[PDB]
Amino acid sequence: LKSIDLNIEGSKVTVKAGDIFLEPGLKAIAFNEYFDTIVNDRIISAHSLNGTFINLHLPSTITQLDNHITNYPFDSDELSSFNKSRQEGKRQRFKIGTLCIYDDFILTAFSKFDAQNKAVLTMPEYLEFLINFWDKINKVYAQQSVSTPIFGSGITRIKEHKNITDEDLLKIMLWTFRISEMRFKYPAKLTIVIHKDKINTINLLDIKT
Amino acid sequence: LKSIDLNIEGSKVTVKAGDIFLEPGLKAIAFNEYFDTIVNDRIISAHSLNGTFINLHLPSTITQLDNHITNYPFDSDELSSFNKSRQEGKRQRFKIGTLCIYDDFILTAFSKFDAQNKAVLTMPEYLEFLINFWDKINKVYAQQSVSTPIFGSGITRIKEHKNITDEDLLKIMLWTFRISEMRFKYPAKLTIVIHKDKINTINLLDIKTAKNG
Ligand SMILES: Nc1ncnc2c1ncn2[C@@H]1O[C@H](COP(=O)(O)OP(=O)(O)OC[C@H]2O[C@@H](n3ccnc3)[C@H](O)[C@@H]2O)[C@@H](O)[C@H]1O
Ligand SMILES: Nc1ncnc2c1ncn2[C@@H]1O[C@H](COP(=O)(O)OP(=O)(O)OC[C@H]2O[C@@H](n3ccnc3)[C@H](O)[C@@H]2O)[C@@H](O)[C@H]1O
Repeated sequence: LKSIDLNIEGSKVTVKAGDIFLEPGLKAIAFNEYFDTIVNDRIISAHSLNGTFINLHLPSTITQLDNHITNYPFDSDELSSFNKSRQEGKRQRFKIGTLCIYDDFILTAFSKFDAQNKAVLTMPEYLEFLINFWDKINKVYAQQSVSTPIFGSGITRIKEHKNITDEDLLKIMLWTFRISEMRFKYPAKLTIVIHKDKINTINLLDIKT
Repeated sequence: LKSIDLNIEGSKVTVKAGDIFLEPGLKAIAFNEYFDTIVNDRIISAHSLNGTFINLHLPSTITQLDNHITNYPFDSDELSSFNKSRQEGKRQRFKIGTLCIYDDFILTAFSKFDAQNKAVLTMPEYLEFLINFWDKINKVYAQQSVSTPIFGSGITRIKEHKNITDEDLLKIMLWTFRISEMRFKYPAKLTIVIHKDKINTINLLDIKTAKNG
């Protein structure tokens, strides 16, 4: 599958097949509303990018990742509620779309956590995430390369849209980025990375044309 | 071009120039989070459709509209907070997208109210309104005609997007309607009405492309 370059209001967006961990430069990884780091059968799934990052791709150790999040200078505006009775995992919730920068990784609070489904969003929350994320990346990383996977196409359950396709999520990513970037003179330089294992599942012809 | 029919995932959506008040059938009108009805220089503007509705197009009187809202069977999950201290206007807030049906009008809680800016939304709240509104309309008014104006293209200030174009809001309406309707076997039959005075600011051929998402 050949990379495609889209002209979106003067700005180039690239959609390519590959492996997010091989991208040079900033790489976005979806964490949850707690920035959880425990990978097991109850909290973060090793089948997710959040889990694969922790298991196989950290800058150093889990301890150092935990300390980085604990000591990170979050704005007070980014703190949401505190979940005092949570029996396992972290307790501070963060507002959807919040970033935590760690070397060449943009960690972001993407899904909300639920015991049974682990990763849930409503469709309005999915759109809120995207606008908040794109607005932050276009402010802080103007004119810089940022690579992202297709948000929401893993284990996340988007309420009432359980079988939304990867292609439809990619289209939502593209028009929400267009909305965000239209108010910035110099947006981020976005690349969306489709996992090579899923390339023939995604019909890119709608996107390309 | 004054009118186009779009095939959005198997369902016809019409976009046309016209006057919402002449539509036969259900007509959506954007009210605010309180369903306010006072039209003056402080609360609802007569320049808005909310105001033109109240001033010129009610089923009967303002008193009967107020009673209708007061006695309406809202569900518990549609209530937001109560603004005990508000000095003018209604005090019960409703969740964005809440509907109040009144004869052939779908009144909906669209913008949030600010003393100074009067009508405000963030862009996430605008998208949440649209998804919530289309989901409600597609559930309750499946296979029925529903006409809407271009939401947000009047006096509403969408934070950080003060000059977003009517065409871009129309495309957002179409993209979000497609997302909503893709989960319903029989969606509402949507018509979006562009005011005859603004049709030349919208290229309906550009608009056709949004049927693909
Ligand atoms: N190397 C690689 N290169 C490029 N693409 C890759 C890839 N490997 C996989 N893909 C694909 O990328 C897309 C996104 O995958 P993710 O797994 O990020 O799913 P997503 O639904 O966005 O988020 C999951 C949410 O669940 C939370 N959670 C809760 C419990 N455990 C996790 C998380 O904290 C998060 O919030 C999918 O298409 C994956 O195949
Ligand atoms: N006959 C007609 N046929 C068809 N199109 C017509 C039309 N006449 C006007 N148009 C156009 O329709 C679009 C939408 O117009 P609206 O005025 O509804 O603007 P909107 O920004 O969506 O909402 C305003 C929000 O401010 C709140 N508010 C606060 C104080 N006063 C009001 C309200 O409660 C609401 O929440 C614009 O393009 C109008 O030209």
